[PDB]
Amino acid sequence: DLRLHLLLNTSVTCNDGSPAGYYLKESRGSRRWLLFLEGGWYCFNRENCDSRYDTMRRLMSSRDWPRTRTGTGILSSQPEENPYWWNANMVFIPYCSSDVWSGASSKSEKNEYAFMGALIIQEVVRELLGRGLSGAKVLLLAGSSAGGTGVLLNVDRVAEQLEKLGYPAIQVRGLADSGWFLDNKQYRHTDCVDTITCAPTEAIRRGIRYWNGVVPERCRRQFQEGEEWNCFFGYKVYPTLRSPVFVVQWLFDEAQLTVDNVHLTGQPVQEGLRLYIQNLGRELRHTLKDVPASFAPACLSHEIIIRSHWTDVQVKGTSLPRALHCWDRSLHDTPLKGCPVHLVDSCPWPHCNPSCPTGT
Ligand SMILES: CC(=O)N1CC2(CCC2)c2c(F)cccc21
Ligand SMILES: *[C@@H]1O[C@H](CO)[C@@H](O)[C@H](O)[C@H]1NC(C)=O
Repeated sequence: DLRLHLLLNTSVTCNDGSPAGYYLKESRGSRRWLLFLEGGWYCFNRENCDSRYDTMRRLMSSRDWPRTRTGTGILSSQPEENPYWWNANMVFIPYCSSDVWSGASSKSEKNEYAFMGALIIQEVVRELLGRGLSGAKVLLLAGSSAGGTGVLLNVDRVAEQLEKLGYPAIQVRGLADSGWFLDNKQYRHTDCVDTITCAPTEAIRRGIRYWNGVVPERCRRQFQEGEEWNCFFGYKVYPTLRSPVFVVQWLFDEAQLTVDNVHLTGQPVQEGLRLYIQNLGRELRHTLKDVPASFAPACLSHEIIIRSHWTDVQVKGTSLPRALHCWDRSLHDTPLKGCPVHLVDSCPWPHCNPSCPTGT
């Protein structure tokens, strides 16, 4: 189990002003630290945030958080479940800011909600330094879904923070799971008039203003004022990043398909939708061509790294825990024989890879 710690700096809050926090399981004698960012969509205006507060309140408030959580997948401490980093110091950072981990805005007379995702990460790192993180050799900032995009938005800021605090020896790396989205054409198009019809580009554009969202500096300088939404799209922000980032992305991610207005039921897929889906997988594969550390199976699914059976999926015969281990070796101070780090499926239809999650 990982034990809850509410932030000692109570100015760093979840959406409703309750303190943010983190769950921690220490591993004495390990200098590896895994900080995992939870996902869970986002909200971008008063109405849709109010709705989220009614029925997804744990994503907006710490008032009902349990005092412990069980580490699963890459957060498991059992080598049977986590071949990669079972002995690491484990941190699970709950997502309670609804801002894709980008916000830097407090609740105030002008703001019904606080959007502090970027500051929560910084404050967790700061408070962990006194709990052993000061001795770390590697800090892996990982995350799934909105948390995976949060890795892309925050990994270099964590690196800068540690450098400015006087810890230049801690190697900061990112692991972005299911947070690599395409600003592609939707299969069916709706004008952004409400929440359900608003495409991610426009919803993120509105969110950034509502959250006071922040993006990595080099990406911000490329796209400039009013265009920072571009930095929420992995293929655009990734080339601007300096920290090593391993990208995990299903080629047919269910959240990507949802925002594309694709809803697979059971009837035969006809030609237009068949071509749409195949083109989506091809475009995703294309965006990963120059990403040297990546794991992209041809499956219709969503998230991987904290699932208990995350070890099952393989690309070209290599599992994700193995690929991550090979990534670790590649970052020791030329490719490795039989230890690949770039694993992208080439087959063109969901479940053409036999190791895809069953959905059972
Ligand atoms: C499914 C999808 O296109 N997006 C867009 C975005 C903004 C760039 C990543 C996102 C999140 F930040 C969290 C959940 C879904 C999504
Ligand atoms: C608490 O966090 C805020 C926001 O990041 C920061 O401005 C402030 O200095 C912090 N307070 C302390 C005592 O560290």
